[PDB]
Amino acid sequence: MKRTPLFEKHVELGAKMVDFAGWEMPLYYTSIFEEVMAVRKSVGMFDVSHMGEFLVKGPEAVSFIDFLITNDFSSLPDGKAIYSVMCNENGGIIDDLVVYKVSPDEALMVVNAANIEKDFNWIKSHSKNFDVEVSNISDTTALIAFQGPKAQETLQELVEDGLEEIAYYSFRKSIVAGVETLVSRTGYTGEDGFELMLEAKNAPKVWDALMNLLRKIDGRPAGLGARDVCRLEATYLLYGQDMDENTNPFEVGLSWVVKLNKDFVGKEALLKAKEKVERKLVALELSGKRIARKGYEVLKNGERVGEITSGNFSPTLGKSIALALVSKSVKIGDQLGVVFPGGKLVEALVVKKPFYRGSVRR
Ligand SMILES: Nc1nc2c(c(=O)[nH]1)N[C@@H](CNc1ccc(C(=O)N[C@@H](CCC(=O)O)C(=O)O)cc1)CN2
Repeated sequence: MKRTPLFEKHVELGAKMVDFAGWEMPLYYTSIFEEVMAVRKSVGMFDVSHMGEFLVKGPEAVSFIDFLITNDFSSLPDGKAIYSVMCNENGGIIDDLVVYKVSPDEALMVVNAANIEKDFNWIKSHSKNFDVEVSNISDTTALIAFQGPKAQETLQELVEDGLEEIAYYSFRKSIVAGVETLVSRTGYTGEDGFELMLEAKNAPKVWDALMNLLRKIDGRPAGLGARDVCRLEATYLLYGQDMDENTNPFEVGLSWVVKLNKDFVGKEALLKAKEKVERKLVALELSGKRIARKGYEVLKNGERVGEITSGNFSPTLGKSIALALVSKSVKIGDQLGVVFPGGKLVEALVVKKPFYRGSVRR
């Protein structure tokens, strides 16, 4: 498996490893529940260096990104980031990501681990008519997510500039524990928090410095297990599970990141699509302690209406929760059925999204 520059720290911390997207990563250190609670109560530090970072440099950096992503990057001002999706010619979703508008001549794209290759190949094969140079800097870049309601007050004493001045989905180059670091007020938890992008070689010392602070305010380093529970609770999508090239943004509740008034790949296909939105992604709350897995059929009074995309147990709500891609006719309040292995039916209630929202801003 692949190992991030923090692998050794995770091993010395006694974490249980799991194979995620080809990477040897920590599922949890102590326990998934405990780590989710650190995120929900104080702060949870995540090693997310398995994700990829692409660099776009050149006079037409803005318009290139604007051509590739569904969201409006052309209007973003320096130091602003934007969550978006990338579609193919048919409106299918290649990946979801975050792009940073450093300046008119430079942007940073951060994508999902399992899609680094596919994304980079797709991005590079579309640079031809743009005055830009695209490069993958993943191999030497690390990324750390410091999430939690106490994240800011805790991280601050190691950062040279005022964190308070960084607005939600905004970033700024700064020094953290003595090293050049891009600090953005972003996250995948639904709580307030930050993401620290830095040179892989400096990851160990930044992580060690931060760990010293965590023990002091009762925080915890957190694994992918907690990362998955927190994002599902926050109701953020997971590419490959809740969406893929066989779903368009409209079917998975991401219409808001699609601006049809500008030009981009998949635009024409999306115009037609939005006129016929037949599927939707709904939030379910199941009876029992069993966890639904992707692919389980979802029924309504005996008739199939879709399938599970993501499942997990929410300690915050104390319920088995899940996301499901179902027919347009499914409504909030419906009593559905999830078929578990062996035809075992499990009741589920369609509830309003998102399941939970913490201290995350804006
Ligand atoms: N760097 C960064 N980049 C990433 C991820 C990350 O983990 N951090 N993970 C993948 C993308 N997944 C998401 C999904 C949702 C959000 C998110 O934050 N959503 C808010 C956005 C609000 C807004 O833009 O105003 C919401 O309410 O829907 C962030 C990353 C790929 N790139």
